[PDB]
Amino acid sequence: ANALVVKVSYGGVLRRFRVPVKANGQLDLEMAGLKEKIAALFNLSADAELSLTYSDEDGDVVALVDDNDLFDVTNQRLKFLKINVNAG
Amino acid sequence: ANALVVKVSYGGVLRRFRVPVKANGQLDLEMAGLKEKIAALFNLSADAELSLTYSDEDGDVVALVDDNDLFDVTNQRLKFLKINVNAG
Repeated sequence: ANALVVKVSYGGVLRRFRVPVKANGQLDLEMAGLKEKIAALFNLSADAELSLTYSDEDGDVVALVDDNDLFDVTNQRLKFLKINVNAG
Repeated sequence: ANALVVKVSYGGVLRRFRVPVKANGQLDLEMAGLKEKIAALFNLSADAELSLTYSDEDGDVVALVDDNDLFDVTNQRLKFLKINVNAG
């Protein structure tokens, strides 16, 4: 009955919020619902371009592009996800 | 007159349901009755390919392909069966 901890950080300020999962198994938001969620935390202009990059299990710097790779984060089995913002 | 606990897990969310046996000794469903049963739990597109892999007694990742290997799960004498989905 549990959520995934997501920690983001832009301009050297770490934040954290939680994302519920369905009974089904997929994460209960999408990129369109995520990009506007990050713009809430940082008082960012939402029209700006967002370059979101997580960390893999085995430490690469992967890119986030679609709701298909948001599916992969569940199967990746990571303890908490960490997402870097690059704007402008 | 008793059932086998099967636990499935796709997108990192565990589920569980039970499967009865006959008086005779075989499991009381088959793959076509199983594959469409898993698609009920996960709201999966049933037209997608399913690659179902159980765990052996001695811990291998065996493949499930047919109703001949579903027979073997009874004789395998496992405490509860665990079935991983790989789609796409």
